[PDB]
Amino acid sequence: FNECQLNNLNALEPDHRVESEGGLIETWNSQHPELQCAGVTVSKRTLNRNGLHLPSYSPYPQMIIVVQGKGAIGFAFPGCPETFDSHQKIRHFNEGDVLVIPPGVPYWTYNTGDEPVVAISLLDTSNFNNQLDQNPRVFYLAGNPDIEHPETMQEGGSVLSGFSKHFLAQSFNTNEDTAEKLRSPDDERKQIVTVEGGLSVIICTMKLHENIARPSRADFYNPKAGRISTLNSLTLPALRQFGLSAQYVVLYRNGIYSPHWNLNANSVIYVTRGKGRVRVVNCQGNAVFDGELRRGQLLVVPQNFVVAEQGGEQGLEYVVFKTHHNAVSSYIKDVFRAIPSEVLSNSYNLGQSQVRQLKYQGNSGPLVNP
Amino acid sequence: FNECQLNNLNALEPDHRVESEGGLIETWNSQHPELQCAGVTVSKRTLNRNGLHLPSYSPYPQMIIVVQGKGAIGFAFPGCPETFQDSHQKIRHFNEGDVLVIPPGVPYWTYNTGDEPVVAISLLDTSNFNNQLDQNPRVFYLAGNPDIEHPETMQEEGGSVLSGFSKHFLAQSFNTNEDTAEKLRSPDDERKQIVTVEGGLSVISNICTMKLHENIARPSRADFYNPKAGRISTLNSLTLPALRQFGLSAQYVVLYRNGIYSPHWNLNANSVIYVTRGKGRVRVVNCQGNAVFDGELRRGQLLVVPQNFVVAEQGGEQGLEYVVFKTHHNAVSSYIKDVFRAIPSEVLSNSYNLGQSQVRQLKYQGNSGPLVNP
Amino acid sequence: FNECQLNNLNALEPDHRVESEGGLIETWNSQHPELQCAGVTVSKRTLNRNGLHLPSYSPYPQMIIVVQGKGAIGFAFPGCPETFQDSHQKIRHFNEGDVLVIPPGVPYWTYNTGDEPVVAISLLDTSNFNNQLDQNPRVFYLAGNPDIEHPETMQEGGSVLSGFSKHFLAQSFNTNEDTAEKLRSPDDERKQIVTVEGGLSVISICTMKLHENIARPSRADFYNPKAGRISTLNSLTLPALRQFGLSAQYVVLYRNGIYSPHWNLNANSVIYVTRGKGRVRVVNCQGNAVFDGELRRGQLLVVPQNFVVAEQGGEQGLEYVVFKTHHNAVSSYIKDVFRAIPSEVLSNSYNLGQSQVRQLKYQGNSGPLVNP
Ligand SMILES: [Mg+2]
Ligand SMILES: [Mg+2]
Ligand SMILES: [Mg+2]
Repeated sequence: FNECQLNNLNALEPDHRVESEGGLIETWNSQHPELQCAGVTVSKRTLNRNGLHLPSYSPYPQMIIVVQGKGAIGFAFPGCPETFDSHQKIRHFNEGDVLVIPPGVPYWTYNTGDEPVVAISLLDTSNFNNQLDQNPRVFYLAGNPDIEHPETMQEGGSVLSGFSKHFLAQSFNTNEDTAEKLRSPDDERKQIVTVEGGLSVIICTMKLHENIARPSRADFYNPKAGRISTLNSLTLPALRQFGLSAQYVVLYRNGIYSPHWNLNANSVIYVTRGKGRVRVVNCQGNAVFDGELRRGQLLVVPQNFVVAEQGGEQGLEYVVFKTHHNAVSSYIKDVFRAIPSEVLSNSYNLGQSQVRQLKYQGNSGPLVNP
Repeated sequence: FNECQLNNLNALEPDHRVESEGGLIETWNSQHPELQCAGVTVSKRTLNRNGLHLPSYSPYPQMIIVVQGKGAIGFAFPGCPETFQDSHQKIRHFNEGDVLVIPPGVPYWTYNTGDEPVVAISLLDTSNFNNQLDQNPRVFYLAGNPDIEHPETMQEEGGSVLSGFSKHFLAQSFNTNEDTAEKLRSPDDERKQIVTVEGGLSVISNICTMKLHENIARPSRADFYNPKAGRISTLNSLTLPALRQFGLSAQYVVLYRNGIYSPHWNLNANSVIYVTRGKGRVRVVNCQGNAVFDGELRRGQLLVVPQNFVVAEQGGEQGLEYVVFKTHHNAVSSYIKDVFRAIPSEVLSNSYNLGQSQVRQLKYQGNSGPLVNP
Repeated sequence: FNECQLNNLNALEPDHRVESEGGLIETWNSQHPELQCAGVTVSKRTLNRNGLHLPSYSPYPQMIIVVQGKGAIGFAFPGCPETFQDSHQKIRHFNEGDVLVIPPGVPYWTYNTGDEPVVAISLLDTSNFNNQLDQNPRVFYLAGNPDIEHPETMQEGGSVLSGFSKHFLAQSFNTNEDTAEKLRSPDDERKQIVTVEGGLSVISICTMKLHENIARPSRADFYNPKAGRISTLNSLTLPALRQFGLSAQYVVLYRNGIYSPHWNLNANSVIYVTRGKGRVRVVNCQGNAVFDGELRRGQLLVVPQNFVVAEQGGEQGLEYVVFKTHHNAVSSYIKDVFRAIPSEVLSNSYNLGQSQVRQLKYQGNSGPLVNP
């Protein structure tokens, strides 16, 4: 309605968390005007030593970024035979890798590393495919799930824990003892759990995998300000159907990201490692958000809103979740070399010496080092 | 303004009904929370012997399944010739078991060519991206003085689109006298939207050629078959391409004695259920785990199954045969039985607490089909 | 809340104006029930002699029709080959009668190259699924200090540069602070439309065509020597429009001529009378007339989707523009249908005989344009 008529943005932090015998789940309230406008909601899910996230799915696509830690995920796709014990061709993800969890598709993840895996997943709760509502939803196939988004309700069992065990028994062609097992009416290990001892194993082919970190195929490289890598439907076609792309901006010492904006896409920045200055301006040239942003914090970017950032004394590296398979952007210092001189003159009231300046002066990169 | 955020679902039956000369129109209110979460409404239509349904068009598509009866139907596609001595457009014939797709904005008339009354359940996809108006259902009649089918959209008068135009401007627009054009306002017709054509029509008695209808009933089914619980037929885009432009689909399911429809859910679509024949148990479980609906469901009722919600059905001693509307040209669903045999063995034993023995029992036991029997 | 169950529709009038040093900008309030059911809003822009509209951009696409004057428009498409001491992108000239389309987030600037004011009708497709903000319209100026063009959301207005600081800004571009400070336009009164004393000696995806003329009878598909003609510009003509879901159709209706009752199957429609006057009739699904009355040269009329619209020209004809929210809006007229429905049908339908039936099916000559 007016979801974006916001005259002030925040660097929001998780408003909910759930303890677990396997890991930890931190969620960002979905009702914050910031996330309300962009029509999304993020969730920081962490996997302790040998963490195993029990299967579940959502009525909306999920773009997840593994910043710290590594592991292995498994999809439960329909039809596709369990070519990989009859299990689907399981997948192993690494740090800096990007994945897009299809809607209504149950998924399970296991930590195959020493360091606790920390991942950030963008819940496109306003996506095309989602035909329910804004309020996020998670349907777990197992375990006794502990509410991750209390806003939805304002107990909690899996989907199997809703049918009388006699029914499942007949359905699965088994006894009732095993039936109750599926109902998990007793278990109290919450969402994530740890696999003791270890774990064996040591369209259908639409590579839903892609590492964004790989500093090989970026876009701009300025060894005094940093670089920025983008991921979209071009390299990762799959994204096309879920309409979501991301970028991993890295700002060196005082490195600056020229005032840029997003044409056809909202943005939500996530500070991974670092601390820096960030400014966002709307129509009336207002500084809707002019402050510091560092690790853990999240910042929304209202589509055409203009934003610029500079790495702090410690530096600044983050990831941006945009809502469009092929999100485009442009930095003001580029528009200049696009608009004719005489137009720039009559616009800012500058002689041709200053106009001939802004253009040919500087480099062809939004990454500037003061 | 919370839509699908619901803890309980109510099986619904016709709210309003139109009693016309040669037909009947029963419509379910769109203001029903269960339907609102689906963004659709339904309209049961019954064409009495020799009954004709006055032409009309809606700002959104419609998926209709003729359950009982037969007849002829023709659309008024602009830009299409009268190719198929009269001068009409290639008229199409429909029989029970056929799924009809009425495009948005396109006028259409239907006629019952049989002796028994025709019965079809039209799923009004008002929340389609084609309707640029609003949520409420709208029908524009070209003739007669009909009764408001969906009186909720009004919250009682009516008339064809022409009843608004004066015979003057009308007689002039269509270059005709003040008599013909005068009747074109139908200031007479008490017959309403559906009229009895005593005697019948001698005529019978790509956008133009695109196959819109198809049969979903006939045992030509090739989806899932269990000759102990039933069978399931599907009609998506892959079969009826025309659906893509309208983003819809529907399934036909038959559950024999003790027919059990193992737990399944729709990966990307709101499911509306209408029972054509039968009476059984229907369970719907959301995310919290609890059941938003558990009870008996008899023929003639309607039920909504919100997208990712998990549902399961079982037919009584008399079986269970019903039609299911799915808002998506390619609604994809899956059953838990296929999930277990999809996730690594040791991944299940750590979840619901099981062991290699009983775990290998759920992966290799029973019929690979979702239709099970006790 | 229901937004299209409009009881009575009226003729929208520009209820606002932004006086600019080198021009003027008008806008139809975006709160009108009629304009809301269509999910749009129009903005009448005028560029006096040597008038120049400062660069800007909206999160939604825009379709404009030049109803007066000539000039030039320039875009700043990200990542393009500046084919042309001075390097700028591809400038594009435009005469009157041309229909322009502005991609969202794309900065554009228009300069009047003639002496007579340049007037254009801008359609702000705010309801487009390309605008992930809200319904409220928004303009992002890359320069000057613009006033509020849409106050229905402000209840001053610098540029996206005034938001930054002359310091950081000076750094982000590498230049003295005297430069960057001006890049904020602190003491600028000229507004969004300025005058270029002496004109510009310059004027005298980066491919896809954006504008195309409409007025020309070449794009006409319905000509009635005694009632006027109709010109259509849609997806198949301008492929680019496919990505913005917008179609333009010009209507030339001579005196006493008529546009037989018809309707749009898949789209809303905003009508703007560029010249003439006449009578307009719009019937809703309830078989009633939501709108009925005179329509002069300078008014806006909303025509909901499936609604049936019929209008007869006036003494001095009636040339109006049509904005259809669909890259290829498909319309059809009642008569064209009577020539497609079996002979026996129309019969029992309205109660006619083989005479009156064959009357319409025959007498009704194939053509939406009728000259009574
Ligand atoms: Mg950024
Ligand atoms: Mg079902
Ligand atoms: Mg018109």
